Amino acid sequence: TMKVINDPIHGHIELHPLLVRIIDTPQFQRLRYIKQLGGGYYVFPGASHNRFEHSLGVGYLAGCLVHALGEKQPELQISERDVLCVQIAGLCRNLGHGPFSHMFDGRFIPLARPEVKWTHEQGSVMMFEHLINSNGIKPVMEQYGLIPEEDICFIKEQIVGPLELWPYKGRPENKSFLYEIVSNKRNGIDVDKWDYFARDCHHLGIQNNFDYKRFIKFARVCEVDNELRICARDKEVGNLYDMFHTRNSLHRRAYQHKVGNIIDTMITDAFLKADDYIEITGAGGKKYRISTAIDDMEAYTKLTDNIFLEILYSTDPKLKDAREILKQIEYRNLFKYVGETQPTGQIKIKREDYESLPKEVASAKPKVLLDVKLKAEDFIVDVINMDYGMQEKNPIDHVSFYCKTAPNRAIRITKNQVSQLLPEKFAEQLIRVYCKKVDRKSLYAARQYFVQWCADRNFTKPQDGDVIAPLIVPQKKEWN
Amino acid sequence: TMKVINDPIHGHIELHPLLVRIIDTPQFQRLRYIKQLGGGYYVFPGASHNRFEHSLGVGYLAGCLVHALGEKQPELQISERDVLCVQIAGLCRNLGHGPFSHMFDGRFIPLARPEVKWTHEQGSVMMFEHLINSNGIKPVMEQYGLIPEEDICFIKEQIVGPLELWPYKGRPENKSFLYEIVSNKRNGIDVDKWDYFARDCHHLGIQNNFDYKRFIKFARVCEVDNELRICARDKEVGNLYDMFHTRNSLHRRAYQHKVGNIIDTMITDAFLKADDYIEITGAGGKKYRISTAIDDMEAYTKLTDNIFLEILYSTDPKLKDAREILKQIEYRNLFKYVGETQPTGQIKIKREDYESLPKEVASAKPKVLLDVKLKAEDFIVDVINMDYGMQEKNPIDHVSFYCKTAPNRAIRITKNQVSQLLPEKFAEQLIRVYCKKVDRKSLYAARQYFVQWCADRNFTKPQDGDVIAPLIVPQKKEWN
Amino acid sequence: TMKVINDPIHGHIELHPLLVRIIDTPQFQRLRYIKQLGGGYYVFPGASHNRFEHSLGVGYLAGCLVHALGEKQPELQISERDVLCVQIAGLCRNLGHGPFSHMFDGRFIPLARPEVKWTHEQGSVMMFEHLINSNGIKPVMEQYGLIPEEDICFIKEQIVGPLELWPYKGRPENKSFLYEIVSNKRNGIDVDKWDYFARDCHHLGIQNNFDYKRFIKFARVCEVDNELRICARDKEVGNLYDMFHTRNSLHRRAYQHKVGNIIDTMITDAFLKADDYIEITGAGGKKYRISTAIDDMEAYTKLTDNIFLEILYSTDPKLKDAREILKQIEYRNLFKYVGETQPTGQIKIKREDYESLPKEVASAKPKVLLDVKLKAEDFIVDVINMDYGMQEKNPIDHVSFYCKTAPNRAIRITKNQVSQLLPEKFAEQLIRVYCKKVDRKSLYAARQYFVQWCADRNFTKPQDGDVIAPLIVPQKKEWN
Amino acid sequence: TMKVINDPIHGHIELHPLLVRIIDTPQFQRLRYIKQLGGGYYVFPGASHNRFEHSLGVGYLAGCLVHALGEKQPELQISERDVLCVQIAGLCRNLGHGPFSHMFDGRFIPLARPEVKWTHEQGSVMMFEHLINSNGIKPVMEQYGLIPEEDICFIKEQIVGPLELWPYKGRPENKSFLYEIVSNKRNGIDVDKWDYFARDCHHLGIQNNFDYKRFIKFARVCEVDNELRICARDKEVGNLYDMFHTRNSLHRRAYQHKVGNIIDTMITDAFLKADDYIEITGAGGKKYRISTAIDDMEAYTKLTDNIFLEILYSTDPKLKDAREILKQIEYRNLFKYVGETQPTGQIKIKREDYESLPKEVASAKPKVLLDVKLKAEDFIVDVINMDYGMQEKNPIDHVSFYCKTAPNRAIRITKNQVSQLLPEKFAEQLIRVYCKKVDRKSLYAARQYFVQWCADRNFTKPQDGDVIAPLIVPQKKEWN
Ligand SMILES: Nc1nc2c(ncn2[C@H]2C[C@H](O)[C@@H](COP(=O)(O)OP(=O)(O)OP(=O)(O)O)O2)c(=O)[nH]1
Ligand SMILES: Nc1nc2c(ncn2[C@H]2C[C@H](O)[C@@H](COP(=O)(O)OP(=O)(O)OP(=O)(O)O)O2)c(=O)[nH]1
Ligand SMILES: Nc1nc2c(ncn2[C@H]2C[C@H](O)[C@@H](COP(=O)(O)OP(=O)(O)OP(=O)(O)O)O2)c(=O)[nH]1
Ligand SMILES: Nc1nc2c(ncn2[C@H]2C[C@H](O)[C@@H](COP(=O)(O)OP(=O)(O)OP(=O)(O)O)O2)c(=O)[nH]1
Ligand SMILES: [Mg+2]
Ligand SMILES: [Mg+2]
Ligand SMILES: [Mg+2]
Ligand SMILES: [Mg+2]
Repeated sequence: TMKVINDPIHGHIELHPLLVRIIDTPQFQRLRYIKQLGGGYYVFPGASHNRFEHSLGVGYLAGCLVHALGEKQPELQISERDVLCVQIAGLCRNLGHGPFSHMFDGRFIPLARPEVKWTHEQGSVMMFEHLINSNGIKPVMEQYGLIPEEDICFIKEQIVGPLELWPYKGRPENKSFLYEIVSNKRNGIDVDKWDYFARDCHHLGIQNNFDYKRFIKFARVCEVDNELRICARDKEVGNLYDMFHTRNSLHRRAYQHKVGNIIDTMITDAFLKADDYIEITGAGGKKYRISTAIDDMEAYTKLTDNIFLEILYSTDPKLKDAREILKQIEYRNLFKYVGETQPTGQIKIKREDYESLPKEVASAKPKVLLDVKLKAEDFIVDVINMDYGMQEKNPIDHVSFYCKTAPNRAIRITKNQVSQLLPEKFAEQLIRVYCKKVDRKSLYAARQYFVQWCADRNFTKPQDGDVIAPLIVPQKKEWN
Repeated sequence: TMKVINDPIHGHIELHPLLVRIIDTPQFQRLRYIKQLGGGYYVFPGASHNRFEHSLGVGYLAGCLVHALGEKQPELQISERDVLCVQIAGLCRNLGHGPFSHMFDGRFIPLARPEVKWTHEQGSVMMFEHLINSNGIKPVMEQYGLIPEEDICFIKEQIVGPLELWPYKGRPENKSFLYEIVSNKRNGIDVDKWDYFARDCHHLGIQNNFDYKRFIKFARVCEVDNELRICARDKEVGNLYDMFHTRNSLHRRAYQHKVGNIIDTMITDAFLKADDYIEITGAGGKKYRISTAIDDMEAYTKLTDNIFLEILYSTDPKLKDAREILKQIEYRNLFKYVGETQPTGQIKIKREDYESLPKEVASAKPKVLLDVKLKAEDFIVDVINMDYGMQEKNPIDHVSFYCKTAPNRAIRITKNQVSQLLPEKFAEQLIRVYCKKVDRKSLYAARQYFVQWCADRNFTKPQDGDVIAPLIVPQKKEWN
Repeated sequence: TMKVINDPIHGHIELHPLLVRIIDTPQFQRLRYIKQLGGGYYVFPGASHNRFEHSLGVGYLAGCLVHALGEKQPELQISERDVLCVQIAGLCRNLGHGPFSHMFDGRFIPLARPEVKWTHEQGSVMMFEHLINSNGIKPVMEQYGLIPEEDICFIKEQIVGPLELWPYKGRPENKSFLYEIVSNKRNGIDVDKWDYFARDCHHLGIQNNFDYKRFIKFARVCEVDNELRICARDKEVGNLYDMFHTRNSLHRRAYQHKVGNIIDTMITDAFLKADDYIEITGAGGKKYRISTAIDDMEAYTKLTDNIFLEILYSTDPKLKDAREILKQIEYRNLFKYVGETQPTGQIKIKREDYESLPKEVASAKPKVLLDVKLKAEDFIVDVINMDYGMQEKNPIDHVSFYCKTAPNRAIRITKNQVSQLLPEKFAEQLIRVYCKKVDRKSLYAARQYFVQWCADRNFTKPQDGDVIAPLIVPQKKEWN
Repeated sequence: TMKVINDPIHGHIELHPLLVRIIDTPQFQRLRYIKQLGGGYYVFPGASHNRFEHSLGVGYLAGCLVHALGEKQPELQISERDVLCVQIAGLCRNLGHGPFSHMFDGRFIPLARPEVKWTHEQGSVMMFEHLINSNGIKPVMEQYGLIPEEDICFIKEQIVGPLELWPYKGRPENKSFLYEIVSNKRNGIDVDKWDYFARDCHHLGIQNNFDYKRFIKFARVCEVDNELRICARDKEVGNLYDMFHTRNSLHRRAYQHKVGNIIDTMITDAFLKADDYIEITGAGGKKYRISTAIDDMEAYTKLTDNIFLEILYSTDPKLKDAREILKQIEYRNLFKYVGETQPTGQIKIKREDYESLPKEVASAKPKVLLDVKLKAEDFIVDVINMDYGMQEKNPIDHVSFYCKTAPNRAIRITKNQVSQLLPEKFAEQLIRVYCKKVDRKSLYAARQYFVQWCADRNFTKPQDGDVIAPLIVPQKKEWN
């Protein structure tokens, strides 16, 4: 009442007792045991940080922004009840994360449970509900002036969007700007991003191109289309674009690091192999698989990065195959990266097609002499979609600006007004190919398959293609 | 033996005694009295740093890179003599800078001496010669194993390019890579840039996305077209593009800051007004103007940021007009910024046309009722060319890469291979308009003139145009 | 060739392949799963870093120092074989650490196994041997020019001192300075400290008073008493004292943080409760307790922070008591801190007396009316010894200096020469008292017991004593 | 409304328009032309920062603390008028500084004008009055709710203490805590210190021992002796001591750097030589010396670091001696540092003492064979007093603390309660000796004079004494 926590990114963070009550629960504390960057820690030893510290940061920044708007614009009638709700959403948006974070909902669940559609945000809402009910938080909310029925809705809406005009039941259109702060559905500019840019750079040893503190200073609320929305100062438009650039740097350099991804792939492989044999106790003593733990929050509370070690230390013969894979990670005996390429023209690769791609690479017949012949099962093909968070769309088209001369009047800024250099399209795809067989002979073969395949599909020439496949590259005139 | 200097960017820098001898001279120490960012200090109070500290940083980094290549590749046969020559060029490349740095050669000299063609690099070569001769350095160079005739040529060549087939007399083609380090004519990737990105961000409070230390680690020398050149690792290509992005961020945010530029303009105005009256004593007691001090290095040694204060504290009635302008800077009564716009389509603006542009803006007739009428003299129009340092050209097309699989074999990477998102053209122009009359009524008028002019010229719509000129904007269809 | 690892403290670290081979093993990778600061992470959310990253840092710095001495002093005849051996010791010095680091050897093992005398360094030597033998490293050592018999001895000796005139068989007296780098028995000034000062501050959000990079620049090897030792430049003496100040600041603020220590205590409690029931498989399928895992390295490889979760998620009724304690940690239902005090005059507290101390506090009869009566079992008393690493001794008396005027002649600098302000003794004791019963009534009682006990024992007055025990404090004249 | 300034230490600083009006004046802007660390810049190239940026930082922090207290304790009845007054005092505390900062009032004025007693704080008060009157600020103060008569008094009192039972007319005793923030007379803990610790380390490349942000969080106002005073939390006592430690590190390492001080001395020498010949115009066209410029604020406004260059570029024969000294600085031909020593026992050196000391060193007869004989005029002796800002006194004895258990009740914490290690006395004296004759023969002689003198006076043995005076050191038994 009220507690101070020291954060290496933000310094000294003040937390309201209600917030601290939420934090001090198994459901929140679970976050301590999940790595923010998953397998990236294996590539970047600095990235040891967990979801928990990030969540504090997100909660803190959400507080900063909402308070700043209140001081600048008292007419907005922001209340402490409003501030706490926004901060709670900030703290709890990452609650739903599974072991190794994005690996879990990004790779494992889709392969393990194709029938189901699941996301960590869906998990965060379920976990939040479980957190409140199991630990008697509603009385505490009431004690500090929150109205649980309205406010819990409001918190969940911030995390996951409308639960099903104005589509939100948590707050009226008058308070629309509040929905922008923690997870920005409209344009993706939100405090969650700011904390992780700063936190990940700090731990990775990389550097950030976006200043979040500056953005808060120049933020204003203006009426847009009978909605009150956060508006950025016109000057700051370049800085917004920088934010997205920074995001893409990080994703290319770290989140989508080629080796880091392969490790995530291998961990997923082990999980699939262990999935039937692992048993996690849920509410009522019911037993769940790693894949089905998402169905019961009590089970899910106990599901964390720890599973990795549980599998690794297991003596059970049923788990032997899963155990071997993790062991290969420890020895650094990884699947081998062959190459990266890009689709040409307007072509994009559909999700359905992903399964067929390894077969496609094996099918290519390079015009070369090969000692050994690879198989579709031997290859791994990873497709990565890089974008400004709106897929093809430009997020800044969806941002609102104001000018120094008339702060109250919102305006729109087109891409042409900022720069002619900026891209026509804001999304592109990367294709990475790996070979499961690591022998020198197998690797040489894989390169030939890969470069031929790139040529066959009219994909962009690999950068090292001249060196890895000198015989294959001359055949394609376009490559020269 | 070695002196150690502590640098906030680089930590502890070791300097060879020969280097220290060069540093401890009037000509080098002059750099202490010239602000790195000129008028930017008035916008950014952190940017108090001077050319001197930057030069040390450049010298140090040059040493780092050349040493690294020597340790990695002893076959290159790099010698200490080579190392010292590269470092001396690094230290002395900024020697030529005038008061307020780029303002002096960027703005003042062109207006004061249109007939002459001058650059600070020209000045650095002249100043270096003067430094060596006045302080008896050549014996010291010999004492440490340098051959002055060959080496002084080599140093000057690094600073300013060939002094007029291999075009350099300082070193043979086998040593070509050395010419890449301090000033890179071919692609602009050099240590001078790296130090200032780091140093300027540190002092400004901004942050950058280029890691120079990483670049050194991955640098290699490979044969390219019967030349030995520094080559980047293929992976690092994204980081190279990031370096240029970072450079553009800095330029937009700081080097070309709208208010900082206006102050530079005002300072230049004062210099022009004072130019006839100020006298600087040169060799033999000859007297020079601020504008002609570049002709005599002895005069130029004494020409620094100090001139600004000399004018400001002057009691001479002849200097009164110049003095007033500087006084207005102190009071913060500055010329007022009206707007920024961009040319469209094919159109580009030639240097010769610059004089014409203020008259053009006055000539526009808005079609809105105006209390007051402005004149060409009233306006200032500043044209800024933003590029990747190669004008229209893409610098990465002029970079050489190597691959992990064959470190010795250099390769070329096209833009398509890196990204589809990257720009088709790498240069653009910004037009900024300022009004000399600062009253509210004049400022309103200037905006109308400006927006109408943009419409007339088919320039891009100003971002705040709707707010500043609501009546003018509807007329242009293209702006809707 | 060399692998590069990016470290947020050190930037880009180059690792020799022999080093990488050692790193990529279960035994080394185990370090990924042990928190550097143990329970401190629960107090400091930034301190998520593990032993693994710290070990890389130690290895890197060891390399730096040895290389620097080689470059500065070729006459020392340092070899690559020497460099690799020093680096291997640096990397493997932390190999022996148990779950939660110092908690394990600091608290758990002494309570669980009073008969045995054990330290993590002893463990590191055993683990290193196990690592080499299990993974066939000796051939690899031979391949890179190491002599395993001589060099393995050398490595172990650096870690743990002489394995039992010159007492070391790993290297002769001419190479004595090498033994100073990784673990300094004489002074405690070593690279292991430097990395953790920088790494812990970075993660904790604290700041560091010692510059290790500067120290390396000014380090020299000189003959001292017929031994070659690393010597500091005379100027740097103040910085050395600062290093120790920094160490103390960290220890009081973070390593010995009152809440962090209590968490470590609780975790230890849980371990003791679980010890009989947990079974860890060792070599030959033998089964070990948490306490006995140190006897078998195969068992020990699998013993990590993971145990904490294993206990927490356990359904076994035998583990219920242990499980509850960890659950209380999650809810933040911790033992409560009562006060800190210091012994006065001659007095110091012997290790044997520690068992007695809780009873002593319960025995005190404060002159205040108490509704509830506490028992010896209710109290926890923690005795912490704070010193400059030499107990009562001043470490700088055991440092050798050289002067700019004669860099080869070692000299000695007394405390009086540096400062009159420096402490007469370099060691002191802190006593912290906690209450296991957390109710408000119990806590009030515990404070009265504690302050009375301080008065009885003639200990220093608690800082908050006037407020927590207003009735007790007037009785002691010395306090009033 | 608010202007935003970007500060590398503090990030984005909001400034009230009233504050901006004050800032945008010749009197404030003058601070841009005075180096914070004076001659230190010549030793540390990073330390290019000026008083101006520091002042903004002080103003900003003052605002932070006063706002924080208001939010935490509304009962205090702090008003915007109060906040602005405190900020104005923060901004203007450094207004009085002369060229090269402490050199000017520390060295030059005492030598030039021994009759007068002057400090920069006196200057700041005079300058502030001049700033307000010349630029018509009072109406602006009135416009924003200040009462000039009361508030100007309040501002001056904060800067310089009582202008002549409650001694202040600017605010009543209930508002006593406000006087603590900008300049703390009673204990020296104030925002001015916090900004410079952070700013100087950042520029220097050194690092901080004190967290100011944390201190603000834990600051509270409590009644002490019928006064309301800022009180620190009991826990933070160690950190307070650390703040003073940090201050001493900086002073020994940088502010009192031996070479930096000598440069300051040389600059002072030049000033004294130039003093009669330089003329600075004052109000009404009156002419002043450098030494008498402090008498007229109009003259003083134009007196800055620029003077150094004015002397250096002067052609006047009268200035030739002054000019030569500055030229010697450029060439790095400095007076040579001989040694440092300390007085022993109770002995202390009085200010009157200083003039005699060079003669005393010349008088010593080492009786070692000497080629040359030095004279009193040849030596320079610099006496430096290092303390916790209270001379002999412990500042923490003059701090007030509160406890978590009773936040409203202030308490006192004695040195014995924090640590037994802390010193009994908090002040010590350093004596540095320099020789004006730089030749090798002269330098050897000076060392002998110096070490003999240390022996004669029973001063502490110099650290390098054994090496510099091997014959002299054996004579003193106490040293051996
Ligand atoms: N930077 C810094 N952080 C600290 C220091 N001491 C503690 N911390 C960190 C640890 C926590 O994340 C945060 C708050 O810790 P505290 O020690 O102030 O809280 P604690 O609950 O132990 O004390 P309290 O309950 O108020 O008596 O600050 C310090 O001296 N410096
Ligand atoms: N600071 C920084 N670190 C990076 C970047 N990319 C990777 N790293 C880190 C991750 C690793 O700790 C270390 C080396 O990563 P690399 O991708 O350069 O090595 P990798 O083995 O993946 O590639 P290679 O075997 O050289 O093809 O540097 C980057 O752009 N910036
Ligand atoms: N978990 C935990 N860690 C501690 C404690 N005391 C110190 N540490 C941490 C601080 C450093 O990050 C690390 C240093 O341990 P090492 O075995 O590497 O060095 P050593 O034990 O010699 O510590 P020292 O040299 O005295 O700092 O241990 C403690 O009570 N608990
Ligand atoms: N970190 C950072 N600082 C900036 C940037 N642009 C400007 N600054 C600094 C320079 C100043 O100290 C401060 C404010 O400069 P601005 O350009 O934001 O204000 P200005 O008065 O020029 O614009 P205004 O009159 O409000 O339209 O922030 C930026 O993009 N990043
Ligand atoms: Mg020196
Ligand atoms: Mg690799
Ligand atoms: Mg402005
Ligand atoms: Mg002070």
